[PDB]
Amino acid sequence: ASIRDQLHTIVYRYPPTYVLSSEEQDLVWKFRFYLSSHKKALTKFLKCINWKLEDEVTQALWMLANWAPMDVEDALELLSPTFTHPQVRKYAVSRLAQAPDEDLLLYLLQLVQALKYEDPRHIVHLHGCIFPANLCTFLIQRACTNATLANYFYWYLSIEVEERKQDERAHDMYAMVLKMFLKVLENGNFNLRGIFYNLRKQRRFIDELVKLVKLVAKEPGNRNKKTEKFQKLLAEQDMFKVNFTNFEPIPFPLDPEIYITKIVPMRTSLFKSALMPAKLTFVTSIAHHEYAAIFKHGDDLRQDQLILQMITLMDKLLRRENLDLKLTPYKVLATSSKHGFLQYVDSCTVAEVLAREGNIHNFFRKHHPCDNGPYGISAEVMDTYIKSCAGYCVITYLLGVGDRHLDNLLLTTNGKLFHIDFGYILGRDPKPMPPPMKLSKEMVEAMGGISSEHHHEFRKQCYTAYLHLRRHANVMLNLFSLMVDATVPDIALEPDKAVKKVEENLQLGLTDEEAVQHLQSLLDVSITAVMPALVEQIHRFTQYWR
Amino acid sequence: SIRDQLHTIVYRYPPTYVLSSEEQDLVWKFRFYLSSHKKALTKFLKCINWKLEDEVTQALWMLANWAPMDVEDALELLSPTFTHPQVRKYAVSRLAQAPDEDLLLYLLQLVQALKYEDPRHIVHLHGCIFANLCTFLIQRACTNATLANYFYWYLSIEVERKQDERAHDMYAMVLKMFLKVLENGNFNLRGIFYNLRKQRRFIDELVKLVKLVAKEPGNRNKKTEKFQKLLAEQDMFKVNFTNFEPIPFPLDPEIYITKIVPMRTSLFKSALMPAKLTFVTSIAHHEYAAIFKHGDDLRQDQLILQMITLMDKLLRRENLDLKLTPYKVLATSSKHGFLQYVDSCTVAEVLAREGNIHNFFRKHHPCDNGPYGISAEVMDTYIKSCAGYCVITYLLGVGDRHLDNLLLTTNGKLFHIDFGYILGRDPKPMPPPMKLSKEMVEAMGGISSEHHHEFRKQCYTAYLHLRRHANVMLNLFSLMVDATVPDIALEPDKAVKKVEENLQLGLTDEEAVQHLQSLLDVSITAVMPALVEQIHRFTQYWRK
Ligand SMILES: COc1ccc2c(nc(NC(=O)c3cccnc3)[n+]3cc[nH]c23)c1OC
Ligand SMILES: COc1ccc2c(nc(NC(=O)c3cccnc3)[n+]3cc[nH]c23)c1OC
Repeated sequence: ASIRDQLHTIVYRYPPTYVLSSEEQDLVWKFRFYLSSHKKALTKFLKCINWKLEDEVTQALWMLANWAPMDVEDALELLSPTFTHPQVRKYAVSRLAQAPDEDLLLYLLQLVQALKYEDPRHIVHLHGCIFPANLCTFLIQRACTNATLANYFYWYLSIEVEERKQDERAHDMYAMVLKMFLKVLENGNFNLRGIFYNLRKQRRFIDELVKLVKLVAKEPGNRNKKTEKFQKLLAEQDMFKVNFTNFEPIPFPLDPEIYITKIVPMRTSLFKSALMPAKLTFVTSIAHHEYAAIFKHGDDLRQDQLILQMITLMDKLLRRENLDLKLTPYKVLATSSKHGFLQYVDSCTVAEVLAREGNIHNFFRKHHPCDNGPYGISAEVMDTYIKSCAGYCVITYLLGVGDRHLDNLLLTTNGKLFHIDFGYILGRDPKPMPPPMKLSKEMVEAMGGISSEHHHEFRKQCYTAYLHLRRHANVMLNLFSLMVDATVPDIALEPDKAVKKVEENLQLGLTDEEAVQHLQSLLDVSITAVMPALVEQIHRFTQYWR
Repeated sequence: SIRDQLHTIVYRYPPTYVLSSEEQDLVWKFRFYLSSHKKALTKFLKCINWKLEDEVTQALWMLANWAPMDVEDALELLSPTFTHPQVRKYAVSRLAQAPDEDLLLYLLQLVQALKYEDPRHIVHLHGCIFANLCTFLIQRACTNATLANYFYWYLSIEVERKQDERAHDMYAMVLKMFLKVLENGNFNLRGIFYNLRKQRRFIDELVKLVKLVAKEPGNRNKKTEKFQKLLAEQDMFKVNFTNFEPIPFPLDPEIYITKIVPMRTSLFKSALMPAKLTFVTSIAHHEYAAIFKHGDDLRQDQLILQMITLMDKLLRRENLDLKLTPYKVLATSSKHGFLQYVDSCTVAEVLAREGNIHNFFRKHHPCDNGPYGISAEVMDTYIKSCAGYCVITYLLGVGDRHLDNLLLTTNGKLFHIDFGYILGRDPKPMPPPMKLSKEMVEAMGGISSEHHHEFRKQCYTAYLHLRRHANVMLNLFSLMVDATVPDIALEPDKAVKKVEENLQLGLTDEEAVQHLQSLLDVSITAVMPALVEQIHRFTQYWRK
């Protein structure tokens, strides 16, 4: 029938972590031979066969070789811990190889995590080959071809390697992977050797930077005294193995593409933030262009990088759809945990804006005034602000960010708001009862209250964003499937529910009409609870029945 | 082409529109051709009379040829907007085709519509007694006996500003003529006429007696005992109340009445006090109970009941039996009427009597396996009745709801009793947009309940259906502009405009549903004490 396939389009193309396929498995088994439709299909057939019969393997493997080729994102799942079979894993690696480098970088964090799942004997056989395509040989081969990839690959492995349970099994494995990668570069040729020297430079440079930060932390003083001490140390030359006011050009670790040269001491500040991170500036190799970054000594950033990848990727997904909310997905890396960098975007924390200029409208109006509309605020600015908001409420909801407040959100003079400091993930909040959506009175007034052409514009935008994201779920879920054993604090409290929790937020059961209605619901409770008048109005309604 | 869809939007959607005034006369080129469908016609007419001498002759040829009319268009054409005598003739030829039952519903508005010109038609007929509109109403009035009844009483309230004086004059001509055509008739007319006389004589007699129960001061009990002896004592009024000749009940013509029963009459708790009397039906010593109220003009309430009745019919033709109860109401004159009475307890009553609503349903219809010890279908009739009434209340902007206002039957239907406040008007400062007792929602089993989800689902679909049949209601209300209902009178112009916002026709259906959900959410949390406490904690969050 058509009803026969109608049952199948639902299964071929709905969730990638459902067990649900039970009797259904056999239905696919037979139509499978006739219609190996698309890449989407292959992921589903694989799930049922391998483990139970020794012979099934032979028939399915032949199907896979002929099958319409899997998409890189669907391929990720195969590297998951659920699929053991050595033959299918090789296939996934072949899919990755076909993908362009830009795509490889997004996932790289996941792939590094993926190493655990891939079998130990593959890692040791290679070690034997060097010292006295399987995935891991592959990651190294590619890391070497392209300099930026080498940089990221190195920094991810390095966080893993530094110093119990399963931790010994994985630390030992990663330690080994890194040693092999460094030995391949030391040996390679000009280009490979060249990569090796630049890493050496990055590594040496940070240690000196870290040494310096540690001296600043010791000397006692309020922030201002501490920052003055910081300015002086950088400008002290030959106190340090690297001399800051000038050095030899180093590929910035945060961005390999840009070299640095010097740092400018006067331009460096420290943040109000309770862990006291520097801003730094550098000049860089071309026409003394500034760059700044932050550099943070007190926390581990691994969790923050994961979320930023999550935001970075989501923005890409919507931009492909031609939905562009002006989100800022700033670069994080951590170095070895407890330090890291972050890209700095010029912005102002919301609370700063409110203390310094009465309300948000005044602030845009100051930077971008246009008498006519909408608020004497240049039209675009308003629009970009509306869009940035929609983008974040939906993105925050899916990732269950919590512990948001005025210190945590910022504005820009263009308009965008963005978030920062995702210390609390997947519904952990220090307060007993978060609102489902995280908006502020200050922010809603920015839109003009409930009927604004503008507020209506915002809700509409969230709905379309939510719907678009629901569609691209498979990619996000597999990426989380791969962070099970991640060593992100928020994930570790219950790793099993890590992926289960994002699925619930995604609300994949419901129809589109239903999904919007459900989301619509969350915004409303949150906005009513935020607005002073809306609560007065509800008290009045309670009063009506007396 | 692509104009094919944009065409169908002006056919199926817009109900009364300025929209595209330059575009009014541009649909014209492709208009001669797609005259093929019925609804098109109503829109066709809105544009052509706007210019002087010439379109006129060509458009009727278009009109006479046009795919024929649904009755609803016709309501639009009787209205004060379309002035042309042919189109009004046309509208009447449409009415002619409608079955009597339909004329019954629209009948109330039709009496009103006659209020629009031409006066010349009525004075010509006056010169003619001593199918234009009035002539039509009369002639059909005589055709049907139940119909004739309603017509008469509707006119009689109206004859009982400086332009309330001019139409009143017109109304008297129309009533008197009707009565004159009745005397002159063949047997059956005179039979109806005679009946109308009997009815009046009787009403005036009950009125004087009723006047004599209020004239006496004292306790509520003293006035009811007085009421029993007044009806008991034969022949002090020329109509004898413990027995008289078979009369067709004025409120409901089909039932015949012999007498009242005095021991059965009781008097209600309200400050201005309504009586509940039993009557006997001419047939089978069956009884019919009703209420007779002495205080106010009931024209407002009857309008709402027409509306309820109308809405139920549409939904039932949709096979949503929402289990509405639309009891019959008639105003005899301003300050007296009859209301069908339906056995029921008022919610507040049900609550003193039983802790909560389930106990009540549980006592009358218990089943051990039925959801909350009740027959599954009793709970269902309840959910559905609730749903209907939240939607209907909403479109109609009924305010003043409280627990003496909402009655409940032993069977489960919920219904609203009293309609002093319409189209938003409410004594209280802020109405909730939807009216739900805490007690009503606990009766569902809380926001948690499955039944509660069925409740909500029912409201959206009810709402969606009624939206589809907007045209019918909007025309009916357009004819109620100069109505004499207190709440249209305050803002006559804006009155019709208010129902039209409730329908929210601007919105596509996903949007419409959404909007409605919103109203329900507000109103429900407001009532629940735990949902409020939760809004409280969220408020607490940003604060710090
Ligand atoms: C004026 O204050 C800030 C301006 C820009 C900032 C900004 N902070 C940023 N990052 C953070 O301070 C941060 C802390 C902890 C974990 N993740 C991020 N950050 C990342 C990209 N742009 C910015 C400012 O401090 C409130
Ligand atoms: C328990 O008290 C009542 C039970 C049934 C009643 C009922 N009252 C009804 N009508 C009225 O009381 C009424 C007053 C003013 C305007 N419209 C209706 N009414 C309309 C149809 N069924 C019923 C009861 O009194 C509170």
